[PDB]
Amino acid sequence: MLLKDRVILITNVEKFAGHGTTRIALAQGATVLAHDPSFDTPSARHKYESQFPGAHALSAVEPAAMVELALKRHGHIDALVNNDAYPALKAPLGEARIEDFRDALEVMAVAPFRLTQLVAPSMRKRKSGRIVFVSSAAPLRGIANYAPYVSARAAGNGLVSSLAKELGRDSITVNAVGSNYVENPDYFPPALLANREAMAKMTAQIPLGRLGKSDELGATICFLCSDGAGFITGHVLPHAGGWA
Amino acid sequence: MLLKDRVILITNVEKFAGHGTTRIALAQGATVLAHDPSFDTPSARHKYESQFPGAHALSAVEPAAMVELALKRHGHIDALVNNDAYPALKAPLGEARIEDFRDALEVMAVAPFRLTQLVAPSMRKRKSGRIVFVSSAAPLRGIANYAPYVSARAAGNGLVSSLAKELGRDSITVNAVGSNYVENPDYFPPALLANREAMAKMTAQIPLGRLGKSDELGATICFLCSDGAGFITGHVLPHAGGWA
Amino acid sequence: MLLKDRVILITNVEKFAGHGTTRIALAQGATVLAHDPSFDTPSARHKYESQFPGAHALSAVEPAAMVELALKRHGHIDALVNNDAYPALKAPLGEARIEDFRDALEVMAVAPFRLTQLVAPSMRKRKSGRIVFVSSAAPLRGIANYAPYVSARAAGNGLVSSLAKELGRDSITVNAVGSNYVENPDYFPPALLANREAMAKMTAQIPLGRLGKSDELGATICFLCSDGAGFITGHVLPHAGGWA
Amino acid sequence: MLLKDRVILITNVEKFAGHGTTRIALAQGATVLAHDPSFDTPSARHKYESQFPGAHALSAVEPAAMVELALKRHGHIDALVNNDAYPALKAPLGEARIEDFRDALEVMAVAPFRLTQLVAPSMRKRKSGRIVFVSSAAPLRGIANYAPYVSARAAGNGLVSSLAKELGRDSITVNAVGSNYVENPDYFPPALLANREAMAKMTAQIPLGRLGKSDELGATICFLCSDGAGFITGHVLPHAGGWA
Repeated sequence: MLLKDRVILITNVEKFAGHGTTRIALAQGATVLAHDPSFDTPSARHKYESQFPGAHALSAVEPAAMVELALKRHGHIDALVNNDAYPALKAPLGEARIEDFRDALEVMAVAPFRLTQLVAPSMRKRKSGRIVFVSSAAPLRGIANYAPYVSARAAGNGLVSSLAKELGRDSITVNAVGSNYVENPDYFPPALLANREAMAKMTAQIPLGRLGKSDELGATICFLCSDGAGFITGHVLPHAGGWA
Repeated sequence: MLLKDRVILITNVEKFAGHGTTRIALAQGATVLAHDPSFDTPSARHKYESQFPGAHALSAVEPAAMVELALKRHGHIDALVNNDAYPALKAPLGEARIEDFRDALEVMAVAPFRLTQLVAPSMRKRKSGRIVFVSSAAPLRGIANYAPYVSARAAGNGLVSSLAKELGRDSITVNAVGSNYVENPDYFPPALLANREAMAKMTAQIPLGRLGKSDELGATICFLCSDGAGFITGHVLPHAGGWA
Repeated sequence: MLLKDRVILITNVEKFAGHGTTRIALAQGATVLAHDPSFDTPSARHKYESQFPGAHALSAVEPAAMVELALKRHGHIDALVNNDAYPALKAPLGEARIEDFRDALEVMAVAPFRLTQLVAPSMRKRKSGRIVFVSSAAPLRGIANYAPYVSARAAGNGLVSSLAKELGRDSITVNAVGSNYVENPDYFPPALLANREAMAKMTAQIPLGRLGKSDELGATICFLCSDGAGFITGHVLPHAGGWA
Repeated sequence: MLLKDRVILITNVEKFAGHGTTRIALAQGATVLAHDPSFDTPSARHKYESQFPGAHALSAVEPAAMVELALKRHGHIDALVNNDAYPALKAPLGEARIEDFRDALEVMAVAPFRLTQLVAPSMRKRKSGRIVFVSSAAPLRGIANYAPYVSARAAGNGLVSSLAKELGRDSITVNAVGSNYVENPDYFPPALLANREAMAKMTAQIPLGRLGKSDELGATICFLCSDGAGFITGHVLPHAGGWA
């Protein structure tokens, strides 16, 4: 049980890496606490909890209230998984909307920074913790016509080494996983997986020649939450089949 | 004359790398057009122009009007130097203000993206151009207690490879210079240079053992504007004495 | 059991990351096969096997014979851990010996390439495998007066993305772990750990403020050997407490 | 004249970036001294000198003698351009010859290190200098079936930040230019340029959609030799049309 007795809070669990991460963390023995904007609704909480028995859906959805509630459940949080996702909008220079660029930055850089400000103080008092940004490999290569999206992922990735330095003396590590080409609801959803021509083009440009599994991304994030990853910090770990 | 007959537009010329860049571009034969928020004022225009004879201070200060005016002067712009600077505020997690994080992103990522959207179309029609972001090396190492600043510089740097891809078929290059420890009014001003103890600590952590000259940063930016740098694109060039 | 039923071959097991890796791999359920130049001697084999019950010390020490023997034991190898270490000799330009530079390259780049050439064909036929170079973070920052050492580690790291591409279609991943400041017999041995002044200087320059454990390096390597790391390839994972 | 009164020594001038660099350095006012293995022959010296009037072909071909002679010509060397090239042999794991891997490392890492050991002491005494490795972008992406070549270029690149640190206090900078897809006799020769199908495949994978000019590589190297690049050190500058 690699995460035996670790309390992991995963944000926006209905998006991006939430399910993979919940699934693996539970299989590795974690206590999982999950936030989602939908979790003010009992039926959404019930559906998550019935799919992932042992995971707890938090009924507070706003940041400060959600953290206070997460902390009340067991008294502490061992790892924060900041699972943040805004749509990658096709946005050539000539059509890109500045308001969408600001919204991408809000979701992918300002919001996870806020959550870190809320959770970090409890970790410091413990002298232990893990903060994992679930992010994108895209800034490592760049993507024509998606520069606002890539730039906002870069802003996210660009918190990591500074926060690592700032929290490292309290033994808390800070890392990101730079995902790409992983089956997920935000970027590689089922409709895309069923487009044979899209898939042929995509997999021809990945060294492993396939898309990644949400369980692979989950296992990566889980590994960075574990005790065994305690000497890794400040890092953005590419998880894109060799594409970066 | 490495920039003989090149029209270079430098933004926010009273900040950061503006003066170094003006000075070297003129010495290398360029026609320099300069924007600054102060340039709605005749005396500010007159002071710039008297310090840098041959440089033209543009009297429009808002982006769209400033670009239209810059373009009217000679009919074209060969290089855009996006010279963007917001204060690096000491901002530990516990004190950082979210509104300052948003403002940093506005100044250092959204504003230069906007300016690029305004200038790029004229270059495309020419099939030639240069876009240089004047940015920071800080994201290459990270800085404790300045993560909002570093993250916003990372967002800036994170436009570069995506825009390079998007504009490369029209032969326009897109690069950034990742400055640090360069004498300049924003980050390394005279007051700091006169603090002997600050300077001893700073230069002990730079491999070249000294701060950089605004003429060195200017010469770097000028080089990326030149014809000889036409096969360099998508790159963030560290200019920090070996610190990154 | 994250490595349940995986056959892991670890080279030069008496050096560098061998013991940490053996220890964690066994705790995670692996079958461990170990090479060492000392293992032509029965007593050395007996000492390893008594310290790590369930690990098998191979009695062939030369590459081709050692691989043929490793493969005979169970019929296959799921992961190769190329655990390679040559001394980091203090070698300023003026004193560096060219023959030592060649020897460093032999040990840290040519030898692991050879071992990969020997093991890879068996993996290809299976369409599964893992190759992990145990390497150094030093090339990510550079070190004055040790450039031959750093350069040879860079050569090692510089196999990874090319081999990843070459073997990725057969689903085999290729990665490196860029260690530094990890308690180990080659670079951070007990004598160094007992030098209070050395330790104070070292830990002042690591963000986590401490040296890493051989179990942390072992757990990292084990993670890259696991099924859960199947979408990570071509990567050099820094494992140096934030130092890179 | 950006390199007015600078003495530049370019090695192996008949290969790779030699001609581009000679041509631009002379146009920018440099005094060029050139080494080549062919320059023990008067007619080869005469042919270089007649093609590049003002450049001096050195008649000593072995390292120590060649340096002593270069230094005698004017008393000093302001910049060393280590222009090193060994063939990129197609070498899948199953066919790669270990002796060719060693030879690649000899030519691309050990030889330029040797030349640096020979030239550096004269610079230190002056407190000024420039060392530029002419290298490859290939390690920044990796190339299937060429891993020995890529690895040896990585070893080369892997000298740069360590030597930069070691020589930076004497104000000497050390950088590399990571070329790829530049017309040159070693890697992109005329025969390749005339293969329409090869060229279509190559340029489809470069963001600028074309090969680079030997004058562009030369201008890059010249820029790093100049006074204006005095705050750049420890860097590997990609020069590959956006490919890295």
